[PDB]
Order: sequence, then structure tokens, then C-alpha cells
Amino acid sequence: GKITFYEDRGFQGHCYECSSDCPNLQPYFSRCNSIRVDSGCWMLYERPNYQGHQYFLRRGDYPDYQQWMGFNDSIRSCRLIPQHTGTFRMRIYERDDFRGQMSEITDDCPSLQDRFHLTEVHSLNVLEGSWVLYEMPSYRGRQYLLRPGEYRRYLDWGAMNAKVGSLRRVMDFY
Repeated sequence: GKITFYEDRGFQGHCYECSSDCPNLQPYFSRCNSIRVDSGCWMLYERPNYQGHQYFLRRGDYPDYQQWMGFNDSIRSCRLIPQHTGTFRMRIYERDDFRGQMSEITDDCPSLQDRFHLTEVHSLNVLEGSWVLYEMPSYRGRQYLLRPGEYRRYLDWGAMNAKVGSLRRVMDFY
């Protein structure tokens, strides 16, 4: 994977190229107003150590932070999300601790309200592949990376509430 962070808009100013997870990008650049992703799928974070707002980015040019739905110009850590091919599979539960009715999801789900008549998911289990969970339908609102693992309550995926509108598999366009 290869991503380049630039301090000013339109690929200008001081920059840094990254090829791997980095829990603290602040020693390399002071702010981020544009990004070019050359390869890989990445989760970027507002604060070091993978905290704050998160943003999912795939290959492409992002000449201003609105192109990645950024909240501001702070990008202080990043993960290169490991690539996975074949089946992505997760299970969502109506209550925490894997209780209530469970639904199994293996495709992108742009609206859990349309598909399951749910506005909230209170625990979920990611069996294969990484996913991005979005607070609102249609890949809107706050984003949260989900790697394989148990998430027995919403705090485990870093959210402030249980609202889950859509889920996207982390797949490169090809």
C-alpha cells in the first residue's frame, strides 16, 4: 500500500508517503489538506493511536479534505487495512453481548433500516474480511473500521451511540 498526505490543498506543501500502519503521523506532517492513495485500502484517523473521527479511503486523488468527508485537516494515524478476497461475513445482533435476533451479512448493505427495519445494532461479530460501519444509511455519518473480531458493544468499534445505517466491505475497486 502507498498513500501520500499533503499539508495544503491540491497536493501542495509538505508531504509524507506512508506504506504501512502508523499510530502517529504528527512527526511527519502538521496537517492534512489533500491525499493521493496510490494503492491499498486505508482507514485514516483524526488523532494518534487510531482514535477520533475515522475515514475510509481507496485509490484516488483527494485534493481537499471534503473529498474524504473529513471533519477538518487533522490526520494523525492511519491503518493499511489488510486485503481480503472471497467471502466477507459479519453477524449483527439486536442487543449487546450477541443477544437478540442475529442477521448474517455478506454483502454491502446501504441501508440496515430498509433491509432489516433496524436503526441500531448493539453488538456484532466480524468473521471474515474487514468492513466499514457507518452511523447513517448510504455510507454517511461517522465511520468505524471493523476488522475480524468480536464487538460485544458499540464502544468496541469506537462509536458514541448504537446507530448503524450501512456497512461496506473493505474491497479494492478490483
